[PDB]
Amino acid sequence: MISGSVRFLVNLESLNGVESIGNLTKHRTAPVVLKTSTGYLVRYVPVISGEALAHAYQASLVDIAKKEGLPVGSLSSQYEFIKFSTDEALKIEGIKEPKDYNDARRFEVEVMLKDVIADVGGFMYAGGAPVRRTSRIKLGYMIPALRGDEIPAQLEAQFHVRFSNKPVAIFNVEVSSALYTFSFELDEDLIAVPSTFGEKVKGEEELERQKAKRVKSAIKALYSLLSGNFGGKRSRFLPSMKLMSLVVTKTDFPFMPEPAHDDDYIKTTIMRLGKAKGVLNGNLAKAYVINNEGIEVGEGVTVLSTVEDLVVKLEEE
Amino acid sequence: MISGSVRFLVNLESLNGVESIGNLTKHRTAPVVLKTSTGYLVRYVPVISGEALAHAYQASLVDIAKKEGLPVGSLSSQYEFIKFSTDEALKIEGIKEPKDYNDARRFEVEVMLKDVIADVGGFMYAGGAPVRRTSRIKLGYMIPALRGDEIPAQLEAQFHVRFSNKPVAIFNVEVSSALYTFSFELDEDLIAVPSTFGEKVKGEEELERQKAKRVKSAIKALYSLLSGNFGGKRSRFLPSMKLMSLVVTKTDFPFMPEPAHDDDYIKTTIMRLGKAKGVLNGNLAKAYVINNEGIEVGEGVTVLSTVEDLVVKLEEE
Amino acid sequence: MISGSVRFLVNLESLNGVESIGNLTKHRTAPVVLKTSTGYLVRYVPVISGEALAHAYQASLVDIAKKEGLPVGSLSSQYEFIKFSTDEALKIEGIKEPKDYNDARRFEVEVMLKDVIADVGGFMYAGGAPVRRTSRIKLGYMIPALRGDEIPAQLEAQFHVRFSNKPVAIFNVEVSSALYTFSFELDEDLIAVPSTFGEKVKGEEELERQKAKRVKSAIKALYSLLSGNFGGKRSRFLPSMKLMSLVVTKTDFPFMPEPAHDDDYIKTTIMRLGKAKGVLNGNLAKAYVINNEGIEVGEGVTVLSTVEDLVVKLEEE
RNA sequence: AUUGAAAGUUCUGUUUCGAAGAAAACCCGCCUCAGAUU
DNA sequence: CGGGTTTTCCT
Repeated sequence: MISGSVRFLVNLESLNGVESIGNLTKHRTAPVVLKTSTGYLVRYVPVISGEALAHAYQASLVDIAKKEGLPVGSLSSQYEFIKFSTDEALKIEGIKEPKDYNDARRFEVEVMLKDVIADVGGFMYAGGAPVRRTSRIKLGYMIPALRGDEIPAQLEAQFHVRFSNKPVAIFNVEVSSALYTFSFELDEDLIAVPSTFGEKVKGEEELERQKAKRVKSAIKALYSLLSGNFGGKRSRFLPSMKLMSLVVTKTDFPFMPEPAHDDDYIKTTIMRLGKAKGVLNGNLAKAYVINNEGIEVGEGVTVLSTVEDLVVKLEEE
Repeated sequence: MISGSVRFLVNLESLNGVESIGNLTKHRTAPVVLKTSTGYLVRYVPVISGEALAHAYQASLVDIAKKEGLPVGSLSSQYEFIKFSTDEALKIEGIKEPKDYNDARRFEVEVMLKDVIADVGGFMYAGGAPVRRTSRIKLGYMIPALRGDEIPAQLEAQFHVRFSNKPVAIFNVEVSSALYTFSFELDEDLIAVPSTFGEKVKGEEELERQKAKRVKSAIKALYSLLSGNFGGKRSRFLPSMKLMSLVVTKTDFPFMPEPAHDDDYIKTTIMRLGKAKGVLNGNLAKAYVINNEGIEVGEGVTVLSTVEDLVVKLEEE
Repeated sequence: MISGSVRFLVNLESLNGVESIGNLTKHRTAPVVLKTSTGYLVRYVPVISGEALAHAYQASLVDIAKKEGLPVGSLSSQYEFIKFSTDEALKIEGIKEPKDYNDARRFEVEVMLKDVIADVGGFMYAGGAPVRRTSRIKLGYMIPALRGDEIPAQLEAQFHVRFSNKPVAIFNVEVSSALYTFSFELDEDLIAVPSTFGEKVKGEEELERQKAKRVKSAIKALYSLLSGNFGGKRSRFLPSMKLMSLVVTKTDFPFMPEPAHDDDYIKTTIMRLGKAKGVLNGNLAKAYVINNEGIEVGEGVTVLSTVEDLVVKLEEE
């Protein structure tokens, strides 16, 4: 598994939208529970959903897969991740629906040999014999850091006009500025492995041949998420992003680093990693840290400089 | 016995679901009675059921048991905890049904020598001669703390879309933020001990040999629950969790610590533990405390740092 | 005598159940008559029966009696309180049935020297010469407080599923939250004393020797009820309990404190206790109060902190 | 002080044991607060 | 302006 926590600083941003009222376009907001010296309070803060990040990741994965020669589905070749949900998609791609429970494994292998996206990002088919496949990359909402007593975020509305020589043309757009945080998880030990229980079916040899390439592509795809190629309204509201802190852990057992809420979340996660490897009888535990804000790190930890170095190191091992 | 009270802080969460209405996925809610300065009131608040936690605990126990060589049932090798309820499971596993009341102990031992899950988590078989085994781990609903006059919890709905080039695609998801509390109990003095009354039956020597490993594995399995690996919808709604306060008590007599609703529940439970050991003629009483919010603790109390240290200490003693 | 009134606050609870309909398990409910400013009304409210409390008390008594060396019956050693009702129990234990009326005292003493449970909780034998022994501890149904115009209680239904890989598994459970109240009475002056009139029978000397230990054990057994170890479905629906108010009175004459329905029920019972001792020519009247909700108490009343102190004080006197 | 006067249908018992609403999905594609003044 | 929840279980 590869687990990570990342902290970003974003200014003058509008990357996720919600239903509009009047001539105003609104930014997504959510309630958060925060702890101050006086107790616990409830606040409303701008957020960014995780499905936009999932879409960006899967689009980059499609690009890399088509570049490197891996198979890509017909519908997903165009950036429409309906996958194989409805029967219309099955008809377009040309895959017979499963007949019974015993036939499920064949259908899963057939779908899994045509589109890498269905293999990595999971899918669901509903019918007489529904077939499920959980995603191999897990994301979450992007929240500003709940540090201290004051939330380091702000939201406002802005005024815009459309010029016309014959007036008979005014709209408002919400803009936010915050210090976002988020964490991610990716289990590369289950890529290119069937999930439905059953007997062996012809075609798994090709999967075993392509396993290494699929894992390499899946690990490569994370560069988009770690770089900042996500969100909408990028044509006229291009944001100003800057990485601040990053922790990545590679292990052989389940593990979850601390959220990027406290100023000291790198020392704690490394100590916890050592103790967890000791207690769970693991055999591999490595840590990589990127720091640009000069906070406490610890001892005996590899320190990197950019994200390309981290991607290369993750690929090599 | 091992009895514990734990306090968590969760933000932007959807971990337990219930039946859906329209295009809206709903979060579990329950009524709670709360005391304010003006009297008593009834409120509707999001909660998380205990059966999700039980499933997470049993899945982790399956993983550890397979890793350490302890026997695991065939159906329970797959993460499907029907245990030995119906006749189909008995036919699959290959165990003869009990004949009379006198044969109940043999059936319990045979079931108990094949699946550790049936041993630790209890089971039921209904028929001509019913057989019961109560669970050795007990859990409860996860509730936000009912401190003060305002409940520190909030629930809202969010708007999501599925993109398509040929419109002919909209759903809503309920998201919560709360300060959750829950308590648990695990009696390790009865693990690998038959429950049905009767005579001695061949095969108990193997259970006596495996008792130590079974107890060790059961104690290890709590790390998943104390870490935060439970609940659904984790692929796109990965939650942000953080521990705040934990009290764990090891005794030789029945005891129940205070619920984590009042800010002073560590001092009270320690005083009660001392007096209860005095009054019930016990011979062992230990307490461990993890504090990360700076609330009153007391004197002469072991203070830990993480949960791995607690797990190691519980294993060693 | 020892007479008490106790107020509890329970949330997300399912402790007593009744017949099931379909896939729904129901909670016991009863009608109550309540007085409001508009007159008198009838309502349906969840309750907890008294026999569950009696079972919990007797189980704790069995545990303590076995620990302290007092005799315990063969059938009651396993938690099955058939006592000595039917002839099969007599045959299993090995006690001859009474012959005539004059032999009743012999049978009562013989049964009373073998099981402390029969002595404290009473018993009944039906036959040619019926034998009765009234219980020495008296309990009642657990009702929520009937204060004001609104009953502080709520009941709802919850949805649960069982997972399976081959659909062919859905149930509902009723869950309640309320402010319960209950009162109890225990006359320790009749413990280890035969009740059937007759002549002296050999074996009463042993009862006189064991009277002190039997009284001590009977008083100690109240800790379970005052702590909260009762009810079913504790494996997955562990409740969140918290004491709020308790009044316990020790007297030499019959007396009954006020029910815990009004906010002022501690001052009233103390005034009534003083006047009743004045009028009935008593010689002992002590009161103990546990207060955690800041209601009116009075003057010249012993104030405790926990329940263990109360149990110790009851034992010492 | 009345077809009245005298009468406990009373004692003893858990509705218990076990079971993830779970898997898949961008609200997004275009728009100037602009012209005149010590 | 187009688009507004899909199955498989109900002791």
